[PDB]
Amino acid sequence: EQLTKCEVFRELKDLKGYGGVSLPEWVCTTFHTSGYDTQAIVQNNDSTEYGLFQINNKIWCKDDQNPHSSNICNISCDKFLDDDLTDDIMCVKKILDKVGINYWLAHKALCSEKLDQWLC
Ligand SMILES: [La+3]
Repeated sequence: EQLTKCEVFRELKDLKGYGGVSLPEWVCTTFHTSGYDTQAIVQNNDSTEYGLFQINNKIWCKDDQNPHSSNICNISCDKFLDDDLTDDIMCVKKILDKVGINYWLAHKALCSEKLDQWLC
């Protein structure tokens, strides 16, 4: 499920300001993270990351690969592969509360400058 820049901008409104992250930062960060693909999956050895925000199955969500996940967002990872970003955003806030925006490696490098390019 491929979102446009403006759909992402609108669908992430409830993350505006959280941990000091601006909406243009969130649009920029999800672009570099998932290419606005809500069905995005990436694996690194025994780790899998799910959805627009690429939330991992070691700490944040449970799945069949890692049923012993810390599951801190108390959710099945497959809930991050649907079109509705409500529970994705609830989990992102818990990640921000516990680890911060640096969870998203793309953020510090690619999403500090010309943030005005990420407005709808
Ligand atoms: La969802």
